[PDB]
Amino acid sequence: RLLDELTLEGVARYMQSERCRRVICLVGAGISTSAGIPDFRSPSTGLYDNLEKYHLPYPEAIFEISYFKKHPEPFFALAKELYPGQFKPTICHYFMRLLKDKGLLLRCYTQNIDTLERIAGLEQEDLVEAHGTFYTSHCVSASCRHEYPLSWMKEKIFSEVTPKCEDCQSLVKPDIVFFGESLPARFFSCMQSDFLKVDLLLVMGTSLQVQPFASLISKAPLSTPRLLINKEKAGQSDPFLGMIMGLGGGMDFDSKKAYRDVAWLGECDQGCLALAELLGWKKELEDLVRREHASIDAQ
Ligand SMILES: Nc1ncnc2c1ncn2[C@@H]1O[C@H](COP(=O)(O)OP(=O)(O)OC[C@H]2O[C@H](O)[C@H](O)[C@@H]2O)[C@@H](O)[C@H]1O
Ligand SMILES: O=c1c(O)c(-c2ccc(O)c(O)c2)oc2cc(O)cc(O)c12
Ligand SMILES: [Zn+2]
Repeated sequence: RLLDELTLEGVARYMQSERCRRVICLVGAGISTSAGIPDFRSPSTGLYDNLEKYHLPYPEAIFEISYFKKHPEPFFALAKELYPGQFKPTICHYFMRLLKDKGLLLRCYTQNIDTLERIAGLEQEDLVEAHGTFYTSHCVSASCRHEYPLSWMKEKIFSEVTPKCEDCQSLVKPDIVFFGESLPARFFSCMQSDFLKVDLLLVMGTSLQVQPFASLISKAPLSTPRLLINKEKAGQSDPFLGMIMGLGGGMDFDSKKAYRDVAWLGECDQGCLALAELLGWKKELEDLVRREHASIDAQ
């Protein structure tokens, strides 16, 4: 067993050790709340509780490939409102940038498309955008698959014109991953390689409520420590009919057999602060936030 004790202090004791060379960051929507962007499943503030005006039979419809193909207007409506684009990466995003600078970051797997991992200074090679990107767009026909650049989507969304392939006249959507779609190839190729050599899973701002991304915690070695920094406990529950996770594929924080998994409950910003400090990196993180935020105001 690699953790001297199931607390934040014993994770930072582990990170200082020789034995901790390669960290995989698994992140979700809660790393981007403190920078102004609401998540999906939080009650009342979550996007899923704020789609009434589309009179959707249920909220996940707006990001489902079959609902989309029949009623594409709801989604295109949201996508403009989705992207004001005036958002700064949080403390939590820089912490991952620090991991990069410390030679500690094997990868960050993100469920977000708000692009703040990239604006925080992680590179395309440090990053798997698990759930796609707005950067490019494609025709939804499997035989055509025509690609259109950021501008071409941008210009049809604020036209208020439902985008349509020039070649086949089918719907064109941004390369965000909808329910029913494939995840990009980079996800599997990186996965099969990355999880063979991982020493710490750091899991931030996610409810682990979708597959395949919720599988990732089960892919690390049985002895790899797994720290959650989240408002609630995520990945830990009694089985039920319709659970998302595999049998015994989840976190064990609290049971008598618990050995390697730690939950820190609270703000993603403050945990990252409290780990940095333990690790003696407080000022270094604060200074890089202060600088990088000044640097954006000015550009
Ligand atoms: N500041 C905060 N600090 C810590 N945790 C936070 C904070 N704010 C929110 N949380 C927690 O952060 C978590 C947010 O969970 P969810 O909103 O489901 O986001 P996803 O990223 O998992 O959604 C995954 C996919 O589902 C979608 O369809 C798309 O396809 C997404 O890509 C909760 O447990 C919050 O308590
Ligand atoms: O909207 C849907 C939905 O909510 C559920 C579902 C999931 C878990 C549960 O516990 C439950 O009661 C329902 O399944 C679905 C299956 C589909 O093929 C299409 C859908 O649109 C839904
Ligand atoms: Zn086409």
